[PDB]
Amino acid sequence: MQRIIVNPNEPYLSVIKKVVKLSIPIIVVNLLYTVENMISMILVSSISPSAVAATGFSLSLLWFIYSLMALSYSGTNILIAQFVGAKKDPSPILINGLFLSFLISLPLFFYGKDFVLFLMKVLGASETVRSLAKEYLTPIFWFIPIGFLTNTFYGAYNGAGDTKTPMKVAIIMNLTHIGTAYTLINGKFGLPKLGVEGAGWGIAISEILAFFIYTFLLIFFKKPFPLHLRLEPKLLFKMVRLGTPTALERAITTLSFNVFVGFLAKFGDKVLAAHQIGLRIESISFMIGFGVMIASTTLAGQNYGARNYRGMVHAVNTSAHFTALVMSLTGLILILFPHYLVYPFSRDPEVIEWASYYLQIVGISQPAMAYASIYSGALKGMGKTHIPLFVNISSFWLFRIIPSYFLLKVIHSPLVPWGFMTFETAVRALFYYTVFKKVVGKLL
Amino acid sequence: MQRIIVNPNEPYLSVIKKVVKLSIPIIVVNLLYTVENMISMILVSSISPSAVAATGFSLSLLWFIYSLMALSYSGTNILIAQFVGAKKDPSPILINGLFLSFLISLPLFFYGKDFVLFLMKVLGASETVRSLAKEYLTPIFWFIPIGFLTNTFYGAYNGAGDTKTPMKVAIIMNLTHIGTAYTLINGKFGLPKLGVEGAGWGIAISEILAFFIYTFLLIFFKKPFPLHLRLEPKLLFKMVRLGTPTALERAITTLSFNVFVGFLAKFGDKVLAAHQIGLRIESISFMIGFGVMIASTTLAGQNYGARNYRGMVHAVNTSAHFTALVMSLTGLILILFPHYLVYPFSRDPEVIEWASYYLQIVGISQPAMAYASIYSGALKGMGKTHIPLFVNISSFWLFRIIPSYFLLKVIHSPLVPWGFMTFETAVRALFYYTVFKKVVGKLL
Ligand SMILES: CCCCCCCC/C=C/CCCCCCCC(=O)OC[C@H](O)CO
Ligand SMILES: CCCCCCCC/C=C/CCCCCCCC(=O)OC[C@H](O)CO
Ligand SMILES: CCCCCCCC/C=C/CCCCCCCC(=O)OC[C@H](O)CO
Ligand SMILES: CCCCCCCC/C=C/CCCCCCCC(=O)OC[C@H](O)CO
Ligand SMILES: CCCCCCCC/C=C/CCCCCCCC(=O)OC[C@H](O)CO
Ligand SMILES: CCCCCCCC/C=C/CCCCCCCC(=O)OC[C@H](O)CO
Ligand SMILES: CCCCCCCC/C=C\CCCCCCCC(=O)OC[C@H](O)CO
Repeated sequence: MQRIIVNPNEPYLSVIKKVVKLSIPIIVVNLLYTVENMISMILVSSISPSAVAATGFSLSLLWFIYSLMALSYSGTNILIAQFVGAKKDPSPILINGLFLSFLISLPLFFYGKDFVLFLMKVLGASETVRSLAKEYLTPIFWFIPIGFLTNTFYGAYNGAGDTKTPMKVAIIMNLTHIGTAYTLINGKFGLPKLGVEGAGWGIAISEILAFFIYTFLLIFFKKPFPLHLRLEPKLLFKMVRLGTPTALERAITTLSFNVFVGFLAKFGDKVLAAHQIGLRIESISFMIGFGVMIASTTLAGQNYGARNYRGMVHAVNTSAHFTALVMSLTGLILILFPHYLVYPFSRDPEVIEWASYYLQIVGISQPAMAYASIYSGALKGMGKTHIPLFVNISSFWLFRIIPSYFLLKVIHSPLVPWGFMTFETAVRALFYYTVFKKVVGKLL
Repeated sequence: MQRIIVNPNEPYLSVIKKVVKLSIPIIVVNLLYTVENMISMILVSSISPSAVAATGFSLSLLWFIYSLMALSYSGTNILIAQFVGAKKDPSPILINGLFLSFLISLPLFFYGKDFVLFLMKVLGASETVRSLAKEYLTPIFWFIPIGFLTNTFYGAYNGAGDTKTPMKVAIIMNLTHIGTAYTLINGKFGLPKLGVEGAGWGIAISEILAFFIYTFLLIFFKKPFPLHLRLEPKLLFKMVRLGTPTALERAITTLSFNVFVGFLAKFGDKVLAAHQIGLRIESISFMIGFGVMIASTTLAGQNYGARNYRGMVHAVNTSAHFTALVMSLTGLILILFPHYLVYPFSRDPEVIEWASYYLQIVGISQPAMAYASIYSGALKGMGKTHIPLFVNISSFWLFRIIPSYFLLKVIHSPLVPWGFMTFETAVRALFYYTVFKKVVGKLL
């Protein structure tokens, strides 16, 4: 596999061309997932509001336990990028990462469903909503090892620098997901109506199809890399070392976010609904920085593996400036046109005003988020996965949650947590920039 | 601080003398914790069975969230042993480890109680039991940062090789704990009866006293090391890197153990009660291997930091064989006298029969546990904290839980999970030994 080297004095537009080629397929992958989940929500709402509640609770808890996938994703992803940059054969990384992903899926396969329903009992779901959720989750947990394996293929491609092939798989996966769920929920074309169980099968069947395509490309075209059947315990242990802080950051971020949202829950259903609407609107801004973050791990990792440290820094700094310009635009749009963006979601005047204030406050923070996304990705590509764990969790609690806790005792307004959200985002970018300079300085 | 160097050709009895001098105070600390927890349970039983239920649920969930303490414990503990061995000034490690322990406590201080009660509203409690638990947990969470700080003092001593000073603090702490709870529960002297809240204050006040003693020794006698007020972000990040896998191993082990105990819950209350009785009996044998594990981290870390790799290996191998001899004896007691050990716990004939069968099955496994305990502690002292995470969790699921899941479909007997428990303990010892040889082999 050929590397994506960035030369220390490469012109700006030639670096961006490489960044955009990597980043656009990941942004597409992410936006297909957003569109699919929106369509899947409408399909389930054709059943009953208890069905919507069951899948709503299910998806949030599934998102939590999916933190585990970051372990096998990150270890495989980082090491393949570094090996490609060092001109080493990455085939051992691919096979051990897939086996590791399969292994860590097994506790979720054997007892993840009970754990989810257990953690659903807690949130105050009726036993009817939990009984529907158990039907929805049954096919999902039957094939959760397939989900782990396809997520690790995704990481192998991305680290290898071929983000287009997972985008191709994602297009087919997402049509299969929507077509299956639509067919099995409504019982279309002389097929039995399965209810929420049909929405679950849509996830399982699309994952099985993704896995078959990945495996077909592996056996017959040698994937990103040829298949070699040999486990290497030293690589398994290195992948665990790399991926464990990433899995932990995702799990702890979700818990921290639950705490923070509770601050808005105390303002009533309308402030809470506006926060959610503002979040899903803000996440089209999110996916851009998230895709270039993926791309930053590939670029940083490959150039780090090549010991091309000056070119690695050049790639990261150029990427960061470019993504901060793009998100200056998306942020400007959030500040200027919030009533247009909110309009498709609700018509409650009072909800429109809160969500619009949310979008405006956070739109200021979009360029900072771009900086945090890219420096985080660059540190992961260097193998420093414990650094985004420390930066993200310490920033979240010290500059967002705890200041909100104390000032909300004096100022009873949702603008308080929302204002600290944008303050913390700016602080966290400065934090990442500071640590990145010191890390790169020792490297140079 | 002087190092506990082990020379490569040191006579066996001179190595054991060093091991026993380190290990005995830790074993005392652990057994004082066992005696206190028993006395505290009897004090609460003077209130009501719902009070016992509230503290039982509380203590089990507290043990889970205490997984976090391992992050700051392990980072401070390991780096101090290595710095002492390398004859470097460990004062920076002590101060940043305390600050880090304070920091990671803060999310529990602000929302841990709700999380616990959230996580209790599930195990099948009740709003009466949960309302008592909330009274018990209120003083505990008010001073949870003090608990984190005292646990990190404990680790600094242990790594420095002075295990006697925390044993002294533990004696005073445990008397304070029992005297306070007894006073406040029974309303002794001129104090009002506070109910289960009085047991919570017993924890808080004794932790406060332990912290004051530690802090007094720091300021006036220079603790294990003098106080230097300067945070070092580079040390904080290394401590996070070291401690994160240990915290995650503890959290995941607890969850895995919950899955495994559920296999025995399906056999009824009497098979379940016998398993618990067998566990608390096995745990006086546990504390021996656990204390020598702490000592192994100190000995391995200091000799690793001294680059005295042959002496490090010699210390670990001598420690392992000696501890396996000691636990061969404790295991022989479990196999030979189970009805005597069970007698003080229950008089139900079927419970005595199951618990006795548990002790016999388990007694075989005691020398294997000693080997796993010591190799694990040695790998932690070398900074390889991700290895016990990988070895423990993979062994637990692949050789205990999953084989039990399948054979329980054919053989409906508690001997099945209990027999795989001893089988898995033996495999995990061989696993650790294999990994330890390859790690030290490269070192030599
Ligand atoms: C992973 C740590 C973050 C934890 C939470 C971050 C909150 C904001 C998330 C933005 C990502 C895109 C939003 C998608 C959120 C998916 C989780 C979820 O709520 O479940 C699906 C939901 O029901 C259907 O919108
Ligand atoms: C594999 C499909 C079955 C899973 C069901 C949908 C999963 C949502 C998308 C996950 C990867 C895409 C996110 C971009 C890759 C980031 C690294 C990763 O894959 O981790 C997953 C994430 O942390 C989890 O919370
Ligand atoms: C589980 C919760 C996660 C832990 C939350 C507690 C947070 C405490 C703060 C830590 C600061 C660490 C960030 C500082 C990073 C410094 C990295 C660095 O400077 O390294 C440069 C080096 O020269 C190149 O190799
Ligand atoms: C001194 C009071 C400290 C605050 C209250 C603690 C109570 C639990 C006892 C810990 C003794 C330490 C024995 C183990 C030595 C390692 C320290 C540790 O990490 O404890 C975390 C453990 O894994 C949890 O799940
Ligand atoms: C959630 C985590 C659960 C994981 C579930 C599957 C894990 C399977 C892997 C086992 C590898 C253990 C083998 C360790 C290999 C030895 C490491 C080594 O050789 O180290 C040499 C050198 O000293 C550098 O540290
Ligand atoms: C198979 C080879 C080793 C695999 C490596 C493991 C990967 C790490 C898994 C971590 C989460 C464990 C999830 C276990 C399922 C939920 C745990 C649980 O206990 O849920 C029940 C609840 O406690 C009722 O009280
Ligand atoms: C503050 C200083 C910054 C350093 C911070 C490092 C400590 C982070 C480590 C673990 C936090 C785990 C999160 C614990 C918070 C409780 C989570 C919770 O209560 O969530 C409720 C539940 O989600 C409702 O549905």
